[PDB]
Amino acid sequence: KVFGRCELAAAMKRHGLDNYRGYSLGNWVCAAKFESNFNTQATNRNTDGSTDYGILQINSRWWCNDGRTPGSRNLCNIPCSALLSSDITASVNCAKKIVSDGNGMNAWVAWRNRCKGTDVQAWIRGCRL
Ligand SMILES: [Cl-]
Repeated sequence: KVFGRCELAAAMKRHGLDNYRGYSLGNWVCAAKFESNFNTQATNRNTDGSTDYGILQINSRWWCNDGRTPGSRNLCNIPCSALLSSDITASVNCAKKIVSDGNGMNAWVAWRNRCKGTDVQAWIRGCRL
């Protein structure tokens, strides 16, 4: 599924991401935009042979099992294919574990390079939330 900006903001707000560990909704929408272009079906292969999955590009090296990342952890205890669903529940619940692991949203390279220190509330402007 390819989300609209406000559609995704509303879905993330309903799943409890607005101000989760102090990150306003704008931060999550901005990260999703640059990670996946709001496409739940986004996959990208890393140099290490790991693969990034879904709207928040969650990595198979640490977070999910794709059956092809040797020696990897499955710290969200899900198949990576669960992260490609039109329902963002699995992506959001895993993201909550990631952002809680000590480095906050710095875990998302596109958030650090394209969202951090910007006016992120611009991403939820005009939305009915
Ligand atoms: Cl933090």
